[PDB]
Amino acid sequence: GSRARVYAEVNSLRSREYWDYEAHVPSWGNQDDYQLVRKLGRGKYSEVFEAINITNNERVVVKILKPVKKKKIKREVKILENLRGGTNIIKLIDTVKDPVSKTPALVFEYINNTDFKQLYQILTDFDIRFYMYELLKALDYCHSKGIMHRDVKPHNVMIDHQQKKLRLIDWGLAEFYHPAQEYNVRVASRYFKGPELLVDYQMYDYSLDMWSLGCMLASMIFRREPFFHGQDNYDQLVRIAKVLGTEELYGYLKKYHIDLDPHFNDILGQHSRKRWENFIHSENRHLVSPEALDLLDKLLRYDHQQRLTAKEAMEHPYFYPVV
Amino acid sequence: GSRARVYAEVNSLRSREYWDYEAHVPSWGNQDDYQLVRKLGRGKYSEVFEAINITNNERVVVKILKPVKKKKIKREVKILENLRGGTNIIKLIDTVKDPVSKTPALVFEYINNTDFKQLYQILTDFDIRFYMYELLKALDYCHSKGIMHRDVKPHNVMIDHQQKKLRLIDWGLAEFYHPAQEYNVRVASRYFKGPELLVDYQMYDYSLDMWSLGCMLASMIFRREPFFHGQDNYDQLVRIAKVLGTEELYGYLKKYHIDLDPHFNDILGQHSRKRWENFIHSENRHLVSPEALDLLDKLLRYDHQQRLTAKEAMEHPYFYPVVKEQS
Ligand SMILES: Nc1nc2c(ncn2[C@@H]2O[C@H](COP(=O)(O)OP(=O)(O)NP(=O)(O)O)[C@@H](O)[C@H]2O)c(=O)[nH]1
Ligand SMILES: [Mg+2]
Ligand SMILES: [Mg+2]
Ligand SMILES: [Mg+2]
Repeated sequence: GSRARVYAEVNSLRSREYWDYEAHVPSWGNQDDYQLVRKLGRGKYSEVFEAINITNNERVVVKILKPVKKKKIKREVKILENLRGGTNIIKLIDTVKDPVSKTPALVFEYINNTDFKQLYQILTDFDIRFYMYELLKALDYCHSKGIMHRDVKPHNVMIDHQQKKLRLIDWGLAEFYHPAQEYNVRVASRYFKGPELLVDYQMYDYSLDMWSLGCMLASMIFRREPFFHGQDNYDQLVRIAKVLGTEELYGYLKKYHIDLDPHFNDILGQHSRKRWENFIHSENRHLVSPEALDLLDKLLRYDHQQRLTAKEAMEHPYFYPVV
Repeated sequence: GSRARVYAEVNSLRSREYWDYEAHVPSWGNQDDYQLVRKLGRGKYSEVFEAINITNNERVVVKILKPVKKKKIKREVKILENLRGGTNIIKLIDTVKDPVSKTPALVFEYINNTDFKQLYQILTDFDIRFYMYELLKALDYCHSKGIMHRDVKPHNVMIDHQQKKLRLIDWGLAEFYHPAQEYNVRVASRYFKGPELLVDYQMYDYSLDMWSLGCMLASMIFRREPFFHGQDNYDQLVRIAKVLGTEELYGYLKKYHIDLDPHFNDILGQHSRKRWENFIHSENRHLVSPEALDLLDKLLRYDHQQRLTAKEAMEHPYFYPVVKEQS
């Protein structure tokens, strides 16, 4: 088995109503209070609009939830309510339904995001440190609140680059951490899935988010986006092993008594561990530093229990200029 | 427009007589060489008998072609001849007739089939992997020979479960693929019709057969047979949309400039894309694996161009247990 090194017991120390989301009962308002002005984006679970609340003329975001089970809606809503006011966590403002279709929708505060494909190519070293530190504040907060995000990726991190403002959004895959609990491995986007998910290890914890955050750090400093570009869920593990090494993979499997599906033995091959300096070239040298590589090496580890916690990462020398 | 991602130009690179089935000229022998031991079944243009060839004692199957337009007889014969020797394709032994009645018939190798209704209730995980891989060999072969089967379904897959033998049979609807050609959407059997057929998209290709093979895989691992059980061609699409989702369907229609029959507006509704894990329960858990669902997800897709090819499917980890034992 395995347990989180930090915040393991926090949910058991809280009232049951805090984490018993199935018992939560949203109050569904009328979406006709909201004028849908502009399509801001979309995801696997919703279409997202810039909206105006017609009663107070406040600009907001309305995420219309594609059909889905009520237990999943209760989970996302309760998590958002528990995290309301947390540093750099998107604020849930309202839960509404269209009066005719009855389709549910979540109303959030509005952030003027710059699309990451365009933003990431103009970031400086200092900018990357700044935004990674802001994202870490959000993750340490939710982890301290007993919640794993489970879908950390650039599309779920909103950044207003002119106001230096960041919000971690899209808590639809988030889940409460309880020690010993076995979780669904079908979470996160392929490129950001931790090795624990790709080898079907279900007793994971907040450290899954730190893998995803290291994936983002690597893409930002090295400019290879996504950094681990698997062609499918099996090749995803291969892409990781070609960097971290195969002997190190087997050591992790052995430690947690994980049986790797036999099909993997051929496609994995044998790969030495690579020095992170190997990914530096003329197009990214001005974003890479020894301190960035040290932090990266301590996040992208097979063993989830040895990865830095969010708070440990925040104390790393890479962030001294932004503390 | 649309084109097959593989084997698109193959027929143009062959002699015209390869695909110009209209000009094919069969050689019709005497059916008196074959004794008829038992009628096994019958289709729309057929009457099928387990038989023995008197000149060599070999057991065979005699399919008496009912009177159809001669052009469609030449198509099936010419396709069967081109696929002779192909892996897991039923072998055409001869083309025979009666001296005075002129009724044509085809002679095939015999297969001691177990009806899929009994068989599928006793297959193991490895057995499904094994038989689906053998069928993929037949589909990759025929696709590589420029041919779409267009009627893949359990009834046209013969499995000898004792000698572990599989043959893809009934080629009367198969056609030759030529890029840009628009084909009749009235092919396949309702439960195995790809979305392209149900929405009248005629510029389809070999990927049609891959939809049909995903339908078979789904029914074998989940034990919901047929997996998509429509009561007619309209409801067939509704059954698919209840699984793959409606916004996914409209994106596909929008990509290929497909406009729906107005009747669909009242029956399709709104459905989210379902996770394949939703279909697992205690009666099929022993046949489902993460690898099985990964492969299924990549076969049952609206966009025919995005489905895996036969060769791609053969490389999937779901078949790793099958590829290594055959080595
Ligand atoms: N400009 C702006 N865009 C937003 C805001 N919130 C969400 N979006 C856009 O709409 C996208 C979808 O929002 P999200 O909460 O992730 O919905 P989802 O269906 O859960 N997406 P996923 O597939 O990742 O699960 C986001 O990636 C983003 O581009 C916002 O506050 N401001
Ligand atoms: Mg998202
Ligand atoms: Mg989401
Ligand atoms: Mg038939």
